[PDB]
Formats: sequence, C-alpha cells, structure tokens
Amino acid sequence: AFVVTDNCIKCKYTDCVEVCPVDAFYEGPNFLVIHPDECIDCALCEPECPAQAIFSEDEVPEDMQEFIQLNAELAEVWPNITEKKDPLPDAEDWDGVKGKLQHLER
Ligand code: SF4
Ligand code: F3S
Repeated sequence: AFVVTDNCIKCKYTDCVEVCPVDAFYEGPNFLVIHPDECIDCALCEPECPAQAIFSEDEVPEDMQEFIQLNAELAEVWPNITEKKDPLPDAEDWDGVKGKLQHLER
C-alpha cells in the first residue's frame, strides 16, 4: 500500500488521483489518504505528487510512521475521490512546512 504523509495536509493537490488505476484515494477537507486494501502498489502516484508526500509503506520515514495507520482509519470514513480538482488556495505557502499533522481536519 502506498501512504500519503504530512506534506499533503493543506496542499491537497490531488494530481495523484489521475494515475490511480483502482481509485484507491479517499478525500478529507485538507488531506487525501490511500486505502490500503485497495492499493495495488503500482507506484504510479508517487512521481505525480507535487508536495512529494506519497511513500511506499516500507519506505515511510521514521518520524512519519503514524501516517500508515492514519490512512487505513480515515479511508474507512472519508468519501472516495476519483477526479482531480484545484489544489487548496494557499497550497504553496504550506508546501514544505513541517509538522502539519496538527492542522489535519476530519
Ligand atoms: S500505488 Fe497505485 S494503486 Fe496505489 S494509490 Fe497509488 S496509483 Fe493507486
Ligand atoms: S499533495 Fe496530496 S492530494 Fe495527492 S498529489 Fe499529493 S498526495
């Protein structure tokens, strides 16, 4: 399963959803998650993230391990997203800011 980590929060570019063959992304107010049972690990989404927020589950940074379980839990309650939309308005002010998990909205 591929995992979306911190730098997606408040950027949410959604570029990643075009390339997913199986529509494994689920949508929240300011973040996306990958559903782990649906992901076929094709890796096509992680070159497409401008915020370079997607990782293979086995490559998630040590200080971002919470995001593996977070993707699995929020994909169960968030709506599936299958079309790209505009990035959130202030997405490049927040691109690259560390510590954005405190800003996640359910
Ligand atoms: S690795 Fe593939 S199947 Fe998984 S979310 Fe990404 S594009 Fe989709
Ligand atoms: S910022 Fe997020 S919405 Fe997708 S393109 Fe990157 S994982």
